[PDB]
Amino acid sequence: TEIEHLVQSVCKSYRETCQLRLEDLLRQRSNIFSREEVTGYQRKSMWEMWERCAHHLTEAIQYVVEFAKRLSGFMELCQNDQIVLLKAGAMEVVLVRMCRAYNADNRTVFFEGKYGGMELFRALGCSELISSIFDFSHSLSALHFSEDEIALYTALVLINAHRPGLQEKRKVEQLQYNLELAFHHHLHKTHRQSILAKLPPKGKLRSLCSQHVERLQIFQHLHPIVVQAAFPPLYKELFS
Ligand SMILES: O=C(O)c1ccc(-c2nn(C(=O)c3c(Cl)cccc3C(F)(F)F)c3ccccc23)cc1
Ligand SMILES: CC(C)CCC[C@](C)(O)[C@H]1CC[C@H]2[C@@H]3CC=C4C[C@@H](O)CC[C@]4(C)[C@H]3CC[C@@]21C
Repeated sequence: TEIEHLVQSVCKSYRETCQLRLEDLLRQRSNIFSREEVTGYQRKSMWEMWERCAHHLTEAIQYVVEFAKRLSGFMELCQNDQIVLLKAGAMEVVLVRMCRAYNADNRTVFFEGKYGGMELFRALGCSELISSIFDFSHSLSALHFSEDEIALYTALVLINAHRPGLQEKRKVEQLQYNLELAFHHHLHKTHRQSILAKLPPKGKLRSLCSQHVERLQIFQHLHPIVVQAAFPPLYKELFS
């Protein structure tokens, strides 16, 4: 029963920190940016679009930081390992969470109140990277992740004892094994083990995420935003 409590605890932590409600996102799908509104975004300076997207991305990260802080055992890890896992994993989770806000039928994402395609972001001059991010969401879309599946999967994205730099590797392994059992137990209970063979290769998410964060650090270097840090040790690593 300790595992069934873990399943419930992870799904609750996700429910409290998912940022956008799935029902709102599904019902808002017919609300799509017009030709004119899309041109309004394309005409904004790179630096204004950077400011908008940087702040949306930091805020999304902060919801993932909160999600992690409510996973059982995460806070009992030493602070160095908290940073290690979140630095490597929190943006991976944001990229996974994107698929809920992404409509595969027209290849649009929910952005500032409406759905728009990737050409909304033309002014940023990162079409290849942004296209990669949209492609990743598109492939995740085919799984039709339930809310509980995405809760358990993104927990496992964070709690990964293979991250370089961990000090108490055994403690992370214990949490990881419990979450893996929780995930696999729940998939069996719901007759959804078929998604296992369809999850993305682990190297794919890490590769895409490194390219994403790389571009973000280049913008941040040219045009630094600042936010009130949720997790200052983690913040002061990437922004300072
Ligand atoms: O509130 C905080 O404590 C906090 C808030 C955000 C992060 C965090 N930002 N980030 C970025 O890539 C980022 C973003 Cl999203 C926007 C602008 C600039 C950046 C950059 F400078 F780091 F490149 C991350 C990547 C991976 C993991 C955690 C984070 C960390 C901590
Ligand atoms: C600086 C550039 C790399 C900007 C990247 C452009 C993207 C890929 O075009 C970004 C811009 C804003 C991002 C979104 C900001 C916030 C959210 C809410 C979160 O719950 C899911 C991800 C989601 C929906 C993000 C998905 C990726 C987006 C939609």
